[PDB]
Amino acid sequence: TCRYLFGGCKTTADCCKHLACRSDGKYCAWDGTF
Repeated sequence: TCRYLFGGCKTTADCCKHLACRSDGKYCAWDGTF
């Protein structure tokens, strides 16, 4: 269970396997890909 880009998050572990909860607005956003 996770969220996607701009997903209201409080931590990086709160997003999916690609997003990154950035502290700049507590939002999950992925960066590039693997």
